[PDB]
Amino acid sequence: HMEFTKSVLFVCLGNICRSPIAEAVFRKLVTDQNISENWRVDSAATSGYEIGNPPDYRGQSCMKRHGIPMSHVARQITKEDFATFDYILCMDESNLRDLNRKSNQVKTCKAKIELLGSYDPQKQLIIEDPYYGNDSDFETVYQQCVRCCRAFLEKAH
Ligand SMILES: O=P(O)(O)Cc1ccccc1
Repeated sequence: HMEFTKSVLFVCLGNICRSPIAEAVFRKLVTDQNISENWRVDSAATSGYEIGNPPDYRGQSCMKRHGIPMSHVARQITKEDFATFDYILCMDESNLRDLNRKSNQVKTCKAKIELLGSYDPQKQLIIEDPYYGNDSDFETVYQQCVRCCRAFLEKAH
């Protein structure tokens, strides 16, 4: 059609709390703006710990509260992910180091690997792991993902 593709992979250690939240925050954003067709959106785990697992039910509750339904099956990052993705946006410092290790074990890294939290207007660098936190901690994570994802959509680093 002469009437009128980009990719982002959100990453944390397990792929059950934070990255699934970001992913569904970003998908909604592109979906509301009619541009989901132009975006490839996904999330993944540096580790194998959670493979096959749905998102954390505490984080799923936070998302239901905010209208945003999460359907994601935990998977571990692959070599292809680095070759196929434009951005790989991770939560914490230990994610980023682990991603960098991974990035030197592949031929082609098309991906910019970075902190999701480096798009924050409120300047909160790290999105911290709520695995041992509570619903306040999950709500804080969600809010951070909205800010960072909105800015990142606005225009990418
Ligand atoms: O999915 P996140 O946010 O990295 C937390 C997590 C969950 C399970 C195992 C390791 C880490």
